[PDB]
Amino acid sequence: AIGYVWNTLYGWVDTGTGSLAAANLTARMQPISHHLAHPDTKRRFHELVCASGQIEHLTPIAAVAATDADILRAHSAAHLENMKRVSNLPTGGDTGDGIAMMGNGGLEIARLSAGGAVELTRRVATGELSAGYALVNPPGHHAPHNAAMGFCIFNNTSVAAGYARAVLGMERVAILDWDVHHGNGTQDIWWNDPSVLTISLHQHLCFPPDSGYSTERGAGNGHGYNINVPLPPGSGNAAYLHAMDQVVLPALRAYRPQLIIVGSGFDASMLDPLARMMVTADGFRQMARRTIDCAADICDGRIVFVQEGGYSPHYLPFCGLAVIEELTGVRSLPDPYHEFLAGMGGNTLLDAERAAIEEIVPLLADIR
Amino acid sequence: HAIGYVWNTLYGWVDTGTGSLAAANLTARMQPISHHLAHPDTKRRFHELVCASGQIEHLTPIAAVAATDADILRAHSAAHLENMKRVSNLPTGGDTGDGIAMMGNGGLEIARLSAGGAVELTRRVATGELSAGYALVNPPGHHAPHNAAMGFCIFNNTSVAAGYARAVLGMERVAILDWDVHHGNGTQDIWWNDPSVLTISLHQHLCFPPDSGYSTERGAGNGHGYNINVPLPPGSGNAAYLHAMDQVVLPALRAYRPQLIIVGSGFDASMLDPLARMMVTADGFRQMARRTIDCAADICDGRIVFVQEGGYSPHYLPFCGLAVIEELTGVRSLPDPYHEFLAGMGGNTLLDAERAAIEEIVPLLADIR
Amino acid sequence: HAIGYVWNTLYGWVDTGTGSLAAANLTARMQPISHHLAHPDTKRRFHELVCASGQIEHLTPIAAVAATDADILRAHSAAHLENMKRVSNLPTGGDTGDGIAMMGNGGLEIARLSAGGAVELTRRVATGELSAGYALVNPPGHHAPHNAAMGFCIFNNTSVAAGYARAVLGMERVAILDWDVHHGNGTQDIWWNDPSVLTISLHQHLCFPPDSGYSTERGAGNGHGYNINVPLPPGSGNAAYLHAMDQVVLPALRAYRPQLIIVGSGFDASMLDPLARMMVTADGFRQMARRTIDCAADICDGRIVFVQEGGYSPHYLPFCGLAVIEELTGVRSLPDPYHEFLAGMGGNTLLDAERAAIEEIVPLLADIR
Amino acid sequence: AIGYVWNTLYGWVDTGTGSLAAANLTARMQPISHHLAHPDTKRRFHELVCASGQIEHLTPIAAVAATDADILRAHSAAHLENMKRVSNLPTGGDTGDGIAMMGNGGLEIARLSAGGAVELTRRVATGELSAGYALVNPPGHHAPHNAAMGFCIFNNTSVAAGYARAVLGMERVAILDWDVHHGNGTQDIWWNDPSVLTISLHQHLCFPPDSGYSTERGAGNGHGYNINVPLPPGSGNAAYLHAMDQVVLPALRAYRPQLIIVGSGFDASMLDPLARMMVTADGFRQMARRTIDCAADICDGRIVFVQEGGYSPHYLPFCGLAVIEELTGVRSLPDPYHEFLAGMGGNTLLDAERAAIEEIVPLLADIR
Ligand SMILES: O=C(CCCCCCC(O)(O)C(F)(F)F)Nc1ccccc1
Ligand SMILES: O=C(CCCCCCC(O)(O)C(F)(F)F)Nc1ccccc1
Ligand SMILES: O=C(CCCCCCC(O)(O)C(F)(F)F)Nc1ccccc1
Ligand SMILES: O=C(CCCCCCC(O)(O)C(F)(F)F)Nc1ccccc1
Ligand SMILES: [K+]
Ligand SMILES: [K+]
Ligand SMILES: [K+]
Ligand SMILES: [K+]
Ligand SMILES: [K+]
Ligand SMILES: [K+]
Ligand SMILES: [K+]
Ligand SMILES: [K+]
Ligand SMILES: [Zn+2]
Ligand SMILES: [Zn+2]
Ligand SMILES: [Zn+2]
Ligand SMILES: [Zn+2]
Repeated sequence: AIGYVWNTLYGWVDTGTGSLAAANLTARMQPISHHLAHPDTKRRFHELVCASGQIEHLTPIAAVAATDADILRAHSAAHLENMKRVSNLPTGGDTGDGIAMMGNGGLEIARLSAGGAVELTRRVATGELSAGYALVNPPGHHAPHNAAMGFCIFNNTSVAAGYARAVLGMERVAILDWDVHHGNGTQDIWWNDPSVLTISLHQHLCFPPDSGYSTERGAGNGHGYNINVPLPPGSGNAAYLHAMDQVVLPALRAYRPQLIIVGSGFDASMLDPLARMMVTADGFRQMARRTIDCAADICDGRIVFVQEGGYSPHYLPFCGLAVIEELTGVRSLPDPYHEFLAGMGGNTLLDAERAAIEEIVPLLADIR
Repeated sequence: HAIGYVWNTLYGWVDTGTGSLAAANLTARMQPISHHLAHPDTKRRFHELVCASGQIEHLTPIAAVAATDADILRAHSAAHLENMKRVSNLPTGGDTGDGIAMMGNGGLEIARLSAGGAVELTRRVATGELSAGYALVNPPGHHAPHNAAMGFCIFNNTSVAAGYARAVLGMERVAILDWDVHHGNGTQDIWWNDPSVLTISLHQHLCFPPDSGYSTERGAGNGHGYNINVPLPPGSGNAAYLHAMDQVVLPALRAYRPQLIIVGSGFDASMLDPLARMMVTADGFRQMARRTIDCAADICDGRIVFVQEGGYSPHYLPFCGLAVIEELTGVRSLPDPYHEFLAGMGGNTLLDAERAAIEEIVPLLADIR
Repeated sequence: HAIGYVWNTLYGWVDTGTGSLAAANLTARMQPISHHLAHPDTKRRFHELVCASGQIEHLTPIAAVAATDADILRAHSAAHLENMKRVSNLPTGGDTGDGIAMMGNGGLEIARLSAGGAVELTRRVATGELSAGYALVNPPGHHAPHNAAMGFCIFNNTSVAAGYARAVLGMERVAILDWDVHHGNGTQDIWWNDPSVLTISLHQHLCFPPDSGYSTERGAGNGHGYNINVPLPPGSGNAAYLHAMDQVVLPALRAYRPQLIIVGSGFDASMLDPLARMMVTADGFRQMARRTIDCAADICDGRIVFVQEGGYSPHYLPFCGLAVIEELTGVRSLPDPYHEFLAGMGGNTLLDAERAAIEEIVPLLADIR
Repeated sequence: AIGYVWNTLYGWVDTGTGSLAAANLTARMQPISHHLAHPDTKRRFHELVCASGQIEHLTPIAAVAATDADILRAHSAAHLENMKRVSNLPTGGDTGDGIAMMGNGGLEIARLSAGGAVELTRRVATGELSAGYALVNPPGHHAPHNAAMGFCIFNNTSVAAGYARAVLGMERVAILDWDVHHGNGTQDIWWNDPSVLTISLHQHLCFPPDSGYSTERGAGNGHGYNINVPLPPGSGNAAYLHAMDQVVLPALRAYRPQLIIVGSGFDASMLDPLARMMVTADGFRQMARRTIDCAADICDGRIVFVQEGGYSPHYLPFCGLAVIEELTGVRSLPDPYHEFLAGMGGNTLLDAERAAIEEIVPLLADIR
């Protein structure tokens, strides 16, 4: 039984009238209808899940708002209180860093996003469901313990892992983040903690600018339980699948988590504006198949996918649908971009890609 | 014969936000939307049609020049100007006063260019360099009274232009004719006590503002008799508007003998506008413009300046505006492609209630000395 | 008490092209635009508000089932059905007949789901599984006559539903009440000779179609007297619409004693609609729905099915639709955030011309046997 | 004196309701407001030229519709007649290959696009202007002699080169195409002809799928007078500037054209969805500066830029503005994305990038 979370308000996140930062007349950044992170991209994924007929093979799960207690398992009280404050401003406002704003009442949506991840986690962990996909928005993985960053208000996968640890009593949880940007927030939250293995595959130095190096390995008892796999621009299906086979799956098998949470972004796709990677829907399909099969082998199938980034309203729906189909086992729609993208490359493992991945292999032995 | 035309790229860059009218609001469940009712694309589509139709070849482009503080202070209070500076300097922009309409960051630059476009065109018509013109400005003006912003308006563009004509050009009498479908309350307020600017507003009765635009609002002191409101009922169309022109507006202008006529030219009385219930077609606006231009020829050596006010149909407004431009250039080269569709809907018969609304104003003409 | 609700994702995927009303056309200088007047976002925003408001929790979701050829042929000719198959099979889609409205490629799938959503809801209300419901379908129906598509409509959804109630459920009398602001010419045509479906249309006089909807259009043969048009003047608001309900519509339904009432529920009579000139507010639609639901309770065991027709304000339509949903669920949990803004504009006084238009229809009630 | 062409109708090109191909319900490709190639991207470039104040330093040049005779210098009569036919269809239609459609009356815009390139070429070549930028749409470089392809109806730069050859009597013209996709159309048109040197820098096998190899060198008298520089995905400023210095500028100096036409796309930008390259506005600035200075040295400054592709409505305006500023010499606006993008990389010449460029150096000796 496969759970699926969508909430209407995920599609109502107010991203403003700028492109990335706000529109700014002095800088001559003209207003635009769709910010890069506009919610339509993820809503189109949801609408494809429905229109394709996948929804008939899924068990819809209503999001339940994350409580203050839920949020405080991942974040500081000061951060939570600041998000309450900003959300109460009549226009919304600056969430801290001056780039990403939050719209008025936006905390309601941020709680439903974290809460959708928690609710799905609860149902999968207790055995009500075998697995699922939480198509949440706003995203999570850049928000560290004490701040919002990178379009993220709360770290949804960390709120879910915190819940699995504290409420469900799991001793080991893994978060695998294949969003193309470094999961700095998740890395920060669990830095000193070996009970949550944090893995991030990402384009090297894409975002944030100063993080995601292979030398960032945790601290204290957590040393060895953070794994970064920075990959070069232009990496495609061959690099990603080699990273899965050489690093990710062996790390999960070594760690023996009781639950795998996937921070599932699709911004590594061939058509994404916010990175330079070459993954196709078939690549994401294979990544999901491998991870689901790994869960079947090591943690009784307990795997929860939670939406992170992705910025192609054209193509992201088909990348997401491929993952859904691997969960349901019903493979009923082709990728209509397949012919167009398959000739572009990414399907050969380049020497620089291989080398980037091999850098991480000696770190596997420190996962006890 | 030389017809001025003002468009500035930044008129198309006004940031109207992500709400419909007020801001988006999650608790109220007002979902964000790409195009606010007042989004600048409507007016930009008008500009683009002026160009694509070939009308631009018959126009003399006139660059907007930013309105100075001194220009603005002829229509507005120092406190209002300072408040607009303050709001424009806020990092996200903010509330211009009424709680509904926001102004984006640095937006004062565009407000100055909008008012300044009206001033520049007025200057160049009044000297005789140009015979007439159209200033396709944004943001609009006619709701902003002396001491505030209101109704999407930051500065009262036509009043800044009239103030310039009075103080800098020394004209003794100026008329502002406002056929935007909403009451020109701002213009009325600014010149309330002043007989040297005749203010006329045709509008849908109580459309916006809610408490405003009655025929009993006639000015005060020396200005008593030099404000004329013509409130019309919902559903009024070409017949009503042309009867109002013939019975009230043109006689008022002839009685007053302005040295310059400024037209607050909105197209929100159109048959397809969401923000009013009127039935005017492009041919109606054409006839309104022709009548007014011919009146200017008769009484003030042709000195007429059109200044864009409202209008909210991105589909149809361009053709209403193009009709007015064609009356200025005398080059009538494109049909209204909506003509057949709209002509059958009505508005072309003068209804008794429409006639009566207009006749209410006729006895006030005698007080225009 | 169980209230059915139909939404299908594909209702939001109807491809309305890149024109405003007709296609974009370069020679005519009709610039392309992102949102056609009839773009599906308007109705999708209604659905999203039903969900976000929490109304969805009080509704029983009912899946659309594609209308079969047999379902469609109860309302339409075989030639019409075959033509829609043909057009839907063209690689880009194409002209559905009138030259204005296009249908996108594969669009027949959505037309079948739209009609089928109405049928499914009708079936489940008529059995007593549900007490009532709202089918938020798209594309709309009421302009499509027996032999053609027209006015954005491919199949006449409410007539497909009525045909099902008559032929499959064996109901002897069905009523279709159409308060979309445009004349239900299609529905009128289909049931013209047939007294077993009472067809009532309230509409702005001659809004669309242009030659249609007069009070003299009363049916023919055995159907004479079982079509009722109530043309209303531009500018009519809540007072007119509620007077029409009380003087004409409700008495007609009580005289006829239908076994099921189907409401063609458009919201294009709203105060903010671009495609008509009426002044109805969400509170007006609320009162219209309440009256009709209470009438159904009195005369046909509550069997009432609402089926979405038109409406073109993405800003305001959601709140008009939500008011109707709240009358069905009895859960009144969200204000209309436009109430203050619109309440001052008028429409709340019954004008003499509005009263007279309605009184024209009262003598026709006696012919409903 | 710097010429600048914009025509309102360049912004009115009807790209439909699909993403790339048409919307298609059976494939579950949901309609969308903005096709990848929607004209707003280029219109935003024009509006920035105006709002930045660059327009005050430019001489606006009205487009003049390309005549049949103009078009026939680059294309077959059958192609021209087919475009007339498709343009006359009530909805427009299929321009030949089934992917890119042309809207009704669209031939008018295609003539104004080619004609804008011709008119600017005429004024620069005759000495009325020193240089200029024709911000045209639809684009040109994929249209070969006998067909439309890749959003291109007519090959604008080839129509302009044909005019320079036949009407102005220039013996040698060069077309340098730095659009990220291979200029297959331009390559095809001048394949057998040494009097037009055709150079294309591009992402290897991005589009079209089967072309742009270094082995495509022309034929007959034209052998040696087509130069392809395929570059790997992820190439940025360092690779592009190395290609300019090692291949492009030496090729131009060897050839001694009497006019340089630049097919100026910005789809190699860091934020483009339709390629995987890493060029920033400063990169395009340096490319333009180098090419303009080369023209000053070898052909009395006669250089004409003609817009090709580019698909970031956010960033393309700033890339285009950088080129305009190099033409006017007035450098009055910062790139507001500079900090955000500068940390992402592309500024180091990688071994695979260097090698790709060095593959072309031995071909320079065959340019006589
Ligand atoms: O703002 C940014 C880039 C933001 C990119 C966010 C990606 C978010 C995400 O997809 O991973 C996800 F979280 F949505 F998943 N950088 C700056 C800003 C200022 C100065 C330097 C760099
Ligand atoms: O906000 C509005 C409606 C605003 C309509 C502005 C029309 C502007 C204009 O076209 O005339 C022009 F100025 F642009 F020209 N009403 C309220 C708000 C609160 C309470 C009651 C009514
Ligand atoms: O095309 C139109 C107007 C179309 C308006 C359709 C309204 C559709 C609807 O809301 O009722 C509903 F069906 F969607 F519900 N008129 C012409 C065209 C040619 C000649 C004269 C008039
Ligand atoms: O349609 C495409 C990709 C089109 C990309 C066009 C780029 C155009 C351009 O920017 O260079 C410029 F010309 F605009 F400049 N490929 C297919 C389609 C079907 C099957 C395989 C591949
Ligand atoms: K850890
Ligand atoms: K990651
Ligand atoms: K006055
Ligand atoms: K007015
Ligand atoms: K009947
Ligand atoms: K009706
Ligand atoms: K050649
Ligand atoms: K190229
Ligand atoms: Zn990301
Ligand atoms: Zn107005
Ligand atoms: Zn309607
Ligand atoms: Zn390109």
